[PDB]
Amino acid sequence: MVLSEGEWQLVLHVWAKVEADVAGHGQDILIRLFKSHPETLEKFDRFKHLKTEAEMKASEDLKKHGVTVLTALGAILKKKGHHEAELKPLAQSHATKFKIPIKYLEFISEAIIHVLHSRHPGNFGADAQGAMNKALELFRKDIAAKYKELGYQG
Ligand code: HEM
Repeated sequence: MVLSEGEWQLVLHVWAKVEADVAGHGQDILIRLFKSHPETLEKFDRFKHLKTEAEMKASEDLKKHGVTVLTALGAILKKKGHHEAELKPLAQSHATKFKIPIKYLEFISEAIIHVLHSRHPGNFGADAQGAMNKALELFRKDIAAKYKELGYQG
């Protein structure tokens, strides 16, 4: 797939808002993922112990890891499709070290869209959401192909 420049503009416009509070969005997104799809929490030895939203919210390590996630994702989006180098080490660790199936990348993509829709309704209308979904679908497709080359494709 190929996004038009118009579609990237919509993606990066909303993302500029997200970057005003990377830690806060990171927390919201991972908490949404873990509440909506509790099975994903089991992939994180680091956080597996967290029982409630309240404990997740209070967790400093979890907040630090959401910054890491969104920083990495933000660097990929700003490449506007030219992300091969950024994707290689991410694919390798998530395929070989953590074993994260593509279905779980779908789940976090849904969590991202949910939080952006909640926090940025004015900059995340139907067209902006379609553009962000396309950018994330592009991301998942490219990571799936790399997974395959690496021997995983999960
Ligand atoms: C937008 C999707 C994602 C991005 C951009 C992302 C980014 C990252 C980054 C940058 C790291 C640290 C460096 C590395 O090991 O490569 C990381 C660690 C990790 N990721 Fe992801 N990730 C994503 C989705 C997921 C999902 C969906 C899961 C689990 C269901 C996951 C599980 C993990 C685990 C287990 C770690 C290690 C945590 C620790 O430090 O103990 N990731 N990810």
